[PDB]
Amino acid sequence: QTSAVQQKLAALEKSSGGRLGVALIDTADNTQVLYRGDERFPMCGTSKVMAAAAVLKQSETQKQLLNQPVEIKPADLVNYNPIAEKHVNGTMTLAELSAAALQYSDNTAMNKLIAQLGGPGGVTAFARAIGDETFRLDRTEPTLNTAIPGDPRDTTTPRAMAQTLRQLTLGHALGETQRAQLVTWLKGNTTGAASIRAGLPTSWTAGDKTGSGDYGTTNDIAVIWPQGRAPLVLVTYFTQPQQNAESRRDVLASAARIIAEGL
Ligand SMILES: CO/N=C(\C(=O)N[C@@H]1C(=O)N2C(C(=O)O)=C(COC(C)=O)CS[C@H]12)c1csc(N)n1
Ligand SMILES: CO/N=C(\C(=O)N[C@@H]1C(=O)N2C(C(=O)O)=C(COC(C)=O)CS[C@H]12)c1csc(N)n1
Repeated sequence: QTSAVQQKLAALEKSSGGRLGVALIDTADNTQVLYRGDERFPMCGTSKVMAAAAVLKQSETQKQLLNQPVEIKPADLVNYNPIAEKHVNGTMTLAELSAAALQYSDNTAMNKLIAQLGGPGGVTAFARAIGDETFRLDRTEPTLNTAIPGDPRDTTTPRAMAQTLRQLTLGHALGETQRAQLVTWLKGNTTGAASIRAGLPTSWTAGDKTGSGDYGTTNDIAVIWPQGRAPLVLVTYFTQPQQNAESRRDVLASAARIIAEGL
């Protein structure tokens, strides 16, 4: 079948010139709205949530892990290091690296999270451990953001990512203290105002993690607390056919607005 919201998302996609994937979970009744919900999309920076969560999980059995210093060398710097660049020849704790990766989308910080987990496969193993059989991280930063059409590397589906984000932020995939830390980090994101959040009623609160890459790949995943109602989880992925396509955060905002209006 095809619902009204699904029809509106289809119209948005057609006018956009790209491919749109959406997954909503409304925890008020556990109902879902999917659009290309089982198609694979490049995650880009949205994968940073899985890496941070995996390190939080490790910290459950090490009350001091988040305070562990990690050396940042000049050679470690990649293509987007707004926080790490200030700490070259110094150190950052895993908590600092998690906050930098999530709230500033720092790619060098993400690489340190991946390294702590033993490589991209370590992040994938954590995803499997919490019931996500779809997610796959294959590369480090920044090549995990190449976003080449058809490439299965570093992809997931909207359905899978929404279910996992729910488990992490609203469920029991993490311990209570760790879940609160993850939510606090997401709510403090600095990069998300033009994406999902731009399509929501002003009064609503949210935590999100953006992603972007080649092929005008423009992503966002969010946990939303609408004013006076049970939280939602929303994933919006978008990618385009030309390598040099422009970013389209307005498409994500439009998708979120359609979703919000349809509740
Ligand atoms: C080889 O890697 N290529 C990247 C890339 O590093 N994407 C990563 C990603 O996701 N990040 C986000 C992100 O979270 O969206 C921002 C956020 O940007 C700002 C200013 O907030 C900065 S770029 C980084 C890329 C990005 S766009 C494009 N053509 N390529
Ligand atoms: C000359 O371009 N250099 C880029 C680059 O491709 N940036 C692109 C661009 O502008 N985009 C926008 C944008 O148009 O605003 C956003 C905004 O947020 C999202 C989600 O797209 C994310 S980055 C992407 C780059 C990537 S990493 C690095 N150090 N430089």
